[PDB]
Amino acid sequence: MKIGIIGAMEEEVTLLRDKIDNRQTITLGGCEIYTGQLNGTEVALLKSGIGKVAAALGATLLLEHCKPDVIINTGSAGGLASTLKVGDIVVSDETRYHDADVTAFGYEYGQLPGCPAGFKADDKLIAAAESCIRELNLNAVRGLIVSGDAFINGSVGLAKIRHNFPDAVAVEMEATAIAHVCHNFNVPFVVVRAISDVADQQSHLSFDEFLAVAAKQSTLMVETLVQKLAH
Amino acid sequence: LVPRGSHMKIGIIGAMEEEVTLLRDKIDNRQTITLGGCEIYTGQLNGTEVALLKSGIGKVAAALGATLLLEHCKPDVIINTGSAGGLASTLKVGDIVVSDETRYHDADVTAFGYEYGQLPGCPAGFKADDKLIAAAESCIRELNLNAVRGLIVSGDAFINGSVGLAKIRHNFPDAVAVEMEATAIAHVCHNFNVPFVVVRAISDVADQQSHLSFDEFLAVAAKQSTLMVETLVQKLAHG
Ligand SMILES: Nc1ncnc2c(CN3C[C@H](CSCCOCCO)[C@@H](O)C3)c[nH]c12
Ligand SMILES: Nc1ncnc2c(CN3C[C@H](CSCCOCCO)[C@@H](O)C3)c[nH]c12
Repeated sequence: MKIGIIGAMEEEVTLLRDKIDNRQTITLGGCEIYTGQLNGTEVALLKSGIGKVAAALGATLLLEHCKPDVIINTGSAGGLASTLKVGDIVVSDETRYHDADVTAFGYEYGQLPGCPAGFKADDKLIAAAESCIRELNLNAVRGLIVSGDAFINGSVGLAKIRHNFPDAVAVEMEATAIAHVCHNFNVPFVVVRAISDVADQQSHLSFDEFLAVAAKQSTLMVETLVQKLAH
Repeated sequence: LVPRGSHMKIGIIGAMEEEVTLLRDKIDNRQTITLGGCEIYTGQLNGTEVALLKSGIGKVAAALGATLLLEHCKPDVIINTGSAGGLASTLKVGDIVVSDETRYHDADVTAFGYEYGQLPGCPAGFKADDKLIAAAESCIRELNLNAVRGLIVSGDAFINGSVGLAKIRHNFPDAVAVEMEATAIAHVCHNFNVPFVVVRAISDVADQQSHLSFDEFLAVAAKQSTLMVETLVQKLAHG
């Protein structure tokens, strides 16, 4: 069993990286991949950099070089669901691009030609993540997570998402891209992220203040999930 | 340009069947591999080793495709071919556009001070390789085609007039064309330090008629971009 884990930023992967035993590092395509064992379980941890293309590049490299059985996307997120506070957990049941528009040719809003309109997360990974949430006593919401190449900061950017995707529970910049690569390679995928801000006009300030907390809570989740999936 | 292996190997990327089909047909001793939803066709085009990839549409599809092409085929350079929406007023359907630079028109991390279109960790724009631009300009002249060289912008939207077009023109007044893949491939190429250029042809002018124009003139754009790419591959490999 080899678990793939992808995060965008140094702050989002640094805690997991430290826990890796027999840590070997691969540097390529502007990405770093840390391989070794996390509490006995073989893992490959990718630091991808930010945005859709960075994530797609990273995911493709991870899949080709390390051949993980599943991928977990971790990190921060902007919370959309009203019951989410900073530090709470979001789990994807589905991912969609909020910034894709080929509606001129009759595709669904968010849907790219040749792709499904959304990417369903793996049911077994979701069930496992829910068990982790219960074990860790955390507040969490499971639902649609939407991705774009924008940091959402209130105003019209936020309103447009809430309008087009009223059931979206969180927004970020990589998950859907990773879900797309995984789809094309038939690899099970789940997003397990923690809230750093609520994507409003103070989101940049909240992000700066609470990125560390979001990394700590998503790390707790991911460490627990790795262990549950090994068994 | 110095070949990495024995001889020069040219990577070519197109999104759509219509954009790659003419080039594919010209490849000698062609072999096909399928992976990650992408098809790669390898062989010789007029004696020059090429690897042609059909990526599918949009930023992620192109990024995944470009990564696979680099990893599996190790090309010395990449040319992105296909159609585009023309923004410069002098462009007509069939005309050529060459990138001197690419930017994302839909990337916005301005809340943290980044330039509009710039993603953190990237330059605000990706400059295309000078040698590839110069060879493309030489081909344009020899074939006596009308062409514009400039900023090409990419995003995950098909531009069709109204506010979508107005926003691009406002944010990128120097942009000469718009499409959905080129900047993604440039970004991948940047990270791997591989020379890149866009050589596309105009299918529409991204206005309220662009869906109708695109459908009628996709074939013409494929034809002219193919003509350019074929000519460029020859120029790159043989002086
Ligand atoms: N409000 C928000 N909008 C979009 N994405 C996010 C996120 C998730 N990610 C965090 C990060 C925000 S952009 C980085 C800003 O820091 C620049 C220093 O590198 C991207 O990888 C997306 C948290 N809040 C968000
Ligand atoms: N007006 C435009 N906006 C964005 N991109 C393009 C392009 C470039 N490509 C053409 C293609 C259009 S989206 C697929 C539409 O399929 C309709 C089937 O004929 C994308 O790969 C981008 C030409 N005109 C454009």
